[PDB]
Amino acid sequence: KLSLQDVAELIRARACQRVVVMVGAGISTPSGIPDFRSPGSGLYSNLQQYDLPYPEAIFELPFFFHNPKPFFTLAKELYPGNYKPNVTHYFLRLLHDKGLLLRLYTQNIDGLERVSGIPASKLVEAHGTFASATCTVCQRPFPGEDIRADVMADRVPRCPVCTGVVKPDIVFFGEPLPQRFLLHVVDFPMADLLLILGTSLEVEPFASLTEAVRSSVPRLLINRDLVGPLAWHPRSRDVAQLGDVVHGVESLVELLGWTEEMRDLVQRET
Ligand SMILES: NC(=O)c1ccc[n+]([C@@H]2O[C@H](COP(=O)([O-])OP(=O)(O)OC[C@H]3O[C@@H](n4cnc5c(N)ncnc54)[C@H](O)[C@@H]3O)[C@@H](O)[C@H]2O)c1
Ligand SMILES: NC(=O)[C@H]1CCCc2c1[nH]c1ccc(Cl)cc21
Ligand SMILES: [Cl-]
Ligand code: NA
Ligand SMILES: [Zn+2]
Repeated sequence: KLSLQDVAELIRARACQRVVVMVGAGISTPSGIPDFRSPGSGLYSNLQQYDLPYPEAIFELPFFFHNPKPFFTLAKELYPGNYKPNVTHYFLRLLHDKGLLLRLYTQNIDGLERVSGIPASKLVEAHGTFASATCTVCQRPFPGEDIRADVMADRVPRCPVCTGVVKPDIVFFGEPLPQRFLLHVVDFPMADLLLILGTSLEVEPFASLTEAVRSSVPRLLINRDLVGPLAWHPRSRDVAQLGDVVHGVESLVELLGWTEEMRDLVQRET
């Protein structure tokens, strides 16, 4: 059984030099963006105002074509620009500064990973981004910023060529995975450490990427709960730090001896 302390030692020793990271919506709850499924505050449990057939419909395409307003209203509330990265993001940014980060796979659309200053080449935005948009009819692409004013003004963005609804390049249920997701085949066999933070590991194939690392590779889960292959297909070098993601990240940072470097980092960036 490995401990959090053993992981920290591996990193300090550079026995782990190619960290791959998987994150989800739990890493952004501390920044004021709800996750999908936590009781009370989870997105799926507060969508009454939108009078949907069921909660998941607000991120499905066929509902979107029937009525795009509910999604765009929610998207106004979620639109990037003023939310800030938290310590979870800055710790990942610190892995990259210290040359330890192979790749950061994210399910979030909030953009906070980039905002924390991790360069785009190290990121795989597995569920897309607000940075670009696409006409849902004629497939003409647009910079995402060209729909921001419409969104902020409660209007449905329309294509100036064809008048079709223009949608940010967020991956809706059952839409195609983006092309950068295809990097998983190259990254996962090279990982020598896997960190998973703030995700329920419910969606496939994303969740399965946890099994795609070599079985000798330690998998460290920082999350409220024990989830996915860490719960159902455990391996002998798995470590779980359960509880608040920020407290978990801080504990790790302390064992690593990075407390003052983080403080200094979070100061400069903020
Ligand atoms: N393209 C897609 O697959 C698509 C499209 C639309 C929606 N979704 C949604 O994506 C979801 C999967 O996303 P996810 O894993 O990013 O989010 P989630 O909300 O399913 O999981 C969040 C995890 O973080 C934990 N958590 C939340 N805040 C935390 C905190 N402060 N500290 C510690 N733990 C915390 C929760 O317990 C949970 O395990 C699916 O359930 C689906 O509804 C996916
Ligand atoms: N923090 C996030 O970015 C999360 C939580 C806010 C809504 C959201 C997130 N991920 C998503 C993936 C796809 C779609 Cl359609 C929406 C989301
Ligand atoms: Cl599983
Ligand atoms: Na799986
Ligand atoms: Zn068009």
